[PDB]
Amino acid sequence: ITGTSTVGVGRGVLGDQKNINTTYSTYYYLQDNTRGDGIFTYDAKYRTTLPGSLWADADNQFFASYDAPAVDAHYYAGVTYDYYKNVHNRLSYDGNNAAIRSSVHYSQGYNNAFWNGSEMVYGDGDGQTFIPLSGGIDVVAHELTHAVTDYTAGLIYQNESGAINEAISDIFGTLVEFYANKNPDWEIGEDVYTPGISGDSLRSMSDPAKYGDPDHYSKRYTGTQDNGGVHINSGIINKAAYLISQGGTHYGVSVVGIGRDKLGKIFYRALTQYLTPTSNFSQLRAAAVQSATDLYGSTSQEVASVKQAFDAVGVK
Ligand SMILES: [Ca+2]
Ligand SMILES: [Ca+2]
Ligand SMILES: [Ca+2]
Ligand SMILES: [Ca+2]
Ligand SMILES: [Zn+2]
Repeated sequence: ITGTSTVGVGRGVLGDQKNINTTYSTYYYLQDNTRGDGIFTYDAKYRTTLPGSLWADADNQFFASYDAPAVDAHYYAGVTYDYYKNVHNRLSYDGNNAAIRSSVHYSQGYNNAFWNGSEMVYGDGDGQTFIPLSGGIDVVAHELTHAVTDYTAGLIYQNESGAINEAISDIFGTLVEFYANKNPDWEIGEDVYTPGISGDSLRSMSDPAKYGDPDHYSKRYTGTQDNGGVHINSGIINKAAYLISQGGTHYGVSVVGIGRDKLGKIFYRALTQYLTPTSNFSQLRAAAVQSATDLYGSTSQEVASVKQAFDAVGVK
């Protein structure tokens, strides 16, 4: 929309109050002109026709419960944009400020959120398994990171390359949650998953086996479901990333942690300079080792901890 930039106020999915960048032109729209070529949030109105209509509001205050998922999709897309810009100098997902579009209220009782090749899509959940999925900052950042991966490595969405794809999104989703300091942890989707149960999540990076995923290459899923286990075998890489950052002893192999900032830098370089569409876990190890070598030198602790962490999860 052509109009005047302004700032509105609203409440997110979890009842927190936040300010959001909006655009005024008769109505107030969820259009943030301050980032790149814009952040645009649409209402799918409980259907599956996308994108639906650009969110319009009459008084620039977004406190209705119907508004909450849009507040958070809009706001958290902005925080994710800021993370990539400020920490990795990457301007939007294509590296040239492409506009970021999201649609909320997609379908009815839809327990998922996804990047569809051109935009983010968020279900409202069924109220028991999930609450509106844009309330999870890691969920939002996980899905927008698929857009980054599509424009850089192009990891295909199946088997080991698909599991790397998934793990990269869980890694950057987590790092965005730490960057915003929004009650951070190494779990995925705990803020919106099962509202009646405390302390669980969809996946854990510090201990993937807590929810049934493998934490070692010998335990990998080798069947055909979930596109060859893209959301299951990502646990092996997630555990490795957790060890690189936090350190630990896993199956008797001790890893000295190098922190989240170095983890983000090493995986960001591997993703954008050495991974290809069909990379497997073994190639990811080489990419991460070379990336750390590039950045810190071949005899550094950082390279040592990358190799130790892949050793600990059985990936050579
Ligand atoms: Ca209003
Ligand atoms: Ca958290
Ligand atoms: Ca989390
Ligand atoms: Ca829960
Ligand atoms: Zn994903």
